[PDB]
Amino acid sequence: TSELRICRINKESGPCTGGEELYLLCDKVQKEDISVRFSTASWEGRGDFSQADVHRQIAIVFKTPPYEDLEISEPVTVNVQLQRLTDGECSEPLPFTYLPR
Amino acid sequence: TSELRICRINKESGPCTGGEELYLLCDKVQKEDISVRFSTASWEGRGDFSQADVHRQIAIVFKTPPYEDLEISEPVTVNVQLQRLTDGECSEPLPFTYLPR
Repeated sequence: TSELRICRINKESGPCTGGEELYLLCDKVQKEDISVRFSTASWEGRGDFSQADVHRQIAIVFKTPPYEDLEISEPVTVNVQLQRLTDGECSEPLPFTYLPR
Repeated sequence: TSELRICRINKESGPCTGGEELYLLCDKVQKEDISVRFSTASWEGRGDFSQADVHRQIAIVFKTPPYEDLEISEPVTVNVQLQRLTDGECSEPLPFTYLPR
């Protein structure tokens, strides 16, 4: 089906032990009629999650802005947050650290 | 504001050069009245993106299932896809590779 589409899995590697919590982004699905399946030609495994683990989210794709100082010899972790244009009200900050060249 | 909340940034590091495309997950926002802001006490930068870069998405949080063989000496990349319970129709596969212990 084309209706079901996974956009991505936050991580692409993990221990063969499993039990590792991850998240995947995808298109519309029904939390009551959906499941995740790991598999190979002769093996199949299922992701462990409930309906409460299926969240409606907004995703913003953007290119980072160059940092003020391009000659930094050490990492600089700055703030990143959403900000409304109209009233300029920001969200809580989330860290992102710029790396030297 | 508590209305605006970022759940996460796919990456937490990048070159100070900027221009690096990333994506961030967050709660409800208005694509016409929203913006991303990078900053420090005395500096501010803006994420580069348009309305077409704000997507409504579903995110599923789940724990990976242990792989069949826990004694693998080399990485095994298997398939991962959504599958409907009712009609068992799967989505295209996305790779995920199990790592040895």
